[PDB]
Amino acid sequence: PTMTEFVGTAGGDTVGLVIANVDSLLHKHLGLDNTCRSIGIISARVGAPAQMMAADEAVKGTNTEVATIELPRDTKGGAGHGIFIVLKAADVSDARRAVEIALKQTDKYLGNVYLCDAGHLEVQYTARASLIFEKAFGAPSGQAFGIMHAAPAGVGMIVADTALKTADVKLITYGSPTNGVLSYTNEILITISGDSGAVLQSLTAARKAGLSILRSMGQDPVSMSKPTF
Amino acid sequence: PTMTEFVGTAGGDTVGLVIANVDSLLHKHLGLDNTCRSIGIISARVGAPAQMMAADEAVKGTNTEVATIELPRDTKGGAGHGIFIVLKAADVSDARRAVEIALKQTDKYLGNVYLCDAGHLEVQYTARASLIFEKAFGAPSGQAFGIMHAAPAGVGMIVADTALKTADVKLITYGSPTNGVLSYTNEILITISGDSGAVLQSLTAARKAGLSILRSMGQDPVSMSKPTF
Amino acid sequence: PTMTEFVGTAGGDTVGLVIANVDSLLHKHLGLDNTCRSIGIISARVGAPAQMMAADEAVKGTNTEVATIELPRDTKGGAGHGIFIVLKAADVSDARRAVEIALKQTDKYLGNVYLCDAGHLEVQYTARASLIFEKAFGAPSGQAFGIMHAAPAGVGMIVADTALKTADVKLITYGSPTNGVLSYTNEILITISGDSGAVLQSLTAARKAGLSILRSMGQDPVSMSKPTF
Repeated sequence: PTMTEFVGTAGGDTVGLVIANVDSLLHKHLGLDNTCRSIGIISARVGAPAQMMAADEAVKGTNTEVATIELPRDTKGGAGHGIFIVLKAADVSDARRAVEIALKQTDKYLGNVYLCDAGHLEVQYTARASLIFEKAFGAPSGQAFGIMHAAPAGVGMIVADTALKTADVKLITYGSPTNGVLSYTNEILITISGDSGAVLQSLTAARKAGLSILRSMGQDPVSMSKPTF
Repeated sequence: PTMTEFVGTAGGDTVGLVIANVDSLLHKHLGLDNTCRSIGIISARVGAPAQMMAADEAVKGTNTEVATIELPRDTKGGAGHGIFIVLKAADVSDARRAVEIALKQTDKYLGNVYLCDAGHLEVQYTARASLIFEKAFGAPSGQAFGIMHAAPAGVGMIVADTALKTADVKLITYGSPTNGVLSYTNEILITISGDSGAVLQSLTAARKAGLSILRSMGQDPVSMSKPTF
Repeated sequence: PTMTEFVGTAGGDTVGLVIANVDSLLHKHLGLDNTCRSIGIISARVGAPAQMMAADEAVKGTNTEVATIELPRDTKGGAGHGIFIVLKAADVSDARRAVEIALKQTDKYLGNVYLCDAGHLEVQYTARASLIFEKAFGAPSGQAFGIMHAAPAGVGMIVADTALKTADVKLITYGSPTNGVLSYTNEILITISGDSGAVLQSLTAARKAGLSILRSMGQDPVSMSKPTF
C-alpha cells in the first residue's frame, strides 16, 4: 500500500511527509510537547532556498510553526545544500496542509536555480518574509527578503557585492564556506532585506552579474525550470 | 612489491591497514603512548555503521582498543558518511588480526545498506555492543544495539519514529544533518538499545517503513549484497 | 561583454576574480577597511593545497595580504576540499596582478595531485612558505614547507607516518576527517617544516608510500598533469 505519512514529491529530490503523533522520545529533539506533536517535513537532496521559499509560503497559509530548519551538504554533490524543514502543529491536517502547499510551490522556486558544470547560481525573493526566514536567517519579519549564492564561492562574492552596491538594502546574512553559516558548501551566500523595489533591483543585478561571470568561465548556466522575477 | 602495512579491501571503498610502530609525533593525536604504538585502520569511502559493525566484531575477538572513530562526509557523494576507524594495540599482530576480522565482516554488513537514486536506507543490529559503539554513541555496553538512518533526512524521521513506536527500546542517539551528531549528511540517524527481541522488532518495522516511503517516492531501493536479520 | 571583475581560469574549476572597491557592508566580514578595499579571489571546485601553493607564490611577488582562506568540501565530490582564497590590497591592480600569478601557477601545482576511483594523493612543496601557509597552517615563516594528504583517510595515515619516519622534520599540522582541521573530508592531512633536504626526502617517501598503497587497493593513481619534484 501507500503509507499514510507520505505526501509527494517535487523537484530536487524533495519529499513531503507528515507524522501524526511523534513518539515522545523525539519531542526533546524537535521543538515538541504533548499539546503539539504532529509534524510536517520537507526534505530534499538538491537546494535549500527554493524549498525554504515554498515552506515560507506554507506557514503564511496555515496554522503551523517551525520546529527545525537544517542544511546538509548534499546537492548531490557538490556544491550546495541540502534541505530539512520540520513544521509543527497541534493537528496533523494543519501540518499536512502546509506540506501540500510547500510541495506545490517547490518547483516554481527551483526555477530560480541556474545549474551548470562548474557550479550554480540562485537568487530568491519574497515580499513578506515570515517564520521560515526569521528562524533561518533572522530576516526582518514581514519585510521583503532576498537570498543569493553561487558556486564556486568566488562567483558568490561578485553576486553578493554587486547586489549591495546596486540599491539601498540591509545585509542580513553573510555566509562563506567555513564561517559557520554554511555547511561547508563552495558558496558565498548573502541575505538581504528592505523595500521591495530596492530588494528586487539588487537581486536582478546580482543574478545578471552571476550569470555574466559563469559564462566568462565557459559555462552555460540554465534554470531549471524558469525564473520568477 | 606489496607494502607490509597493507591488508585488503572490502566493499564501499574500504581498506585495512596496519602500522607497526607509529611515529611518536603522531602519538598525541591518536590515543597512543610508547607501550602501545601499533595501529589498525579501517577506512572507507562508502558507509559507516556497516564497517563499525565489522570492527565491533573485531575488538570482541582481539586484544585491541579504540583510538579514534571519525565520520566524513563522503559516500561518494552524497548523502552519508564516510568511515575512519583506528584501533590500537601493544602488538602489531593483534592489530592486524582485528583488521583482518573487520575486513572479512564488512561486506556481510553492507548487505544491510539499501541504495537508490534519491538516497539510501540502512539498519544495523548487534546483540552485544562493545568498544566501537560505546565510543561512537555511548551504547549501553554488552546490550543489544540498533542503528538506523535514511536519506534524504525526511525518510530518516519516518524510520526513526516508527522504530520507537514499535517496541520498548531506549533512544541512545538522535542525529540530524546539523545538530552536530552527523557530518552534515542528508540523514536522520537513530541509535537504539534494549532487549534483543525488542530491538529486532523495532529495526524490522523501521526497515519496512523506510523502504515503503522510498518506494512511494518512485525509488527502487536495493541491498547490496543481502540483509542479515 | 566580459565583466571587468573576471580574470581567468585554471584547472580544478578555478576562477580568478578581482573586486575594485568592496561594498563597506562586507568589510567587517573580510579583513577589510577603507584604506584597503580591493579584493583578489582564487576560488575552485577541486583541490586546495595546489591553489594555496600558487597563491603563496603570488603574495611573495606582490603587494598583497591574506583576507581569508576557507575550505569546503567539494572536489567534486568527494573526497577533498574545496578552495576559497581572498587577498586584500590598497590598489586593485596589485590584487589583479596577484590573481594573475596564482592562475598561471595553479595547473603547475595540480600536477602533484594523483587521482583515481577510490580517492587521491597529493604532496606539495615550497622552499619559502609565506603568508598563505602562515595563515592556513601556522607554517614556520620563510622555512621550507610540505603538505600531504590522501583519501580515503587510511592511506593518508600511511603517507603521514612514513613522511615523519623518513627524515628530521617538524610536524606543523595534523588533520583528520573530524578533528576540526579538515572540512569533513575523507583524508588524513599532515603539514611539515624543516630544512629543504629533509622536507623533500619526507615528501618523496610519503608520495611513494601513498601510491604503493593505492595500487595495492587495485587503483591506478595518475597525476594530472605531471609532478614538480
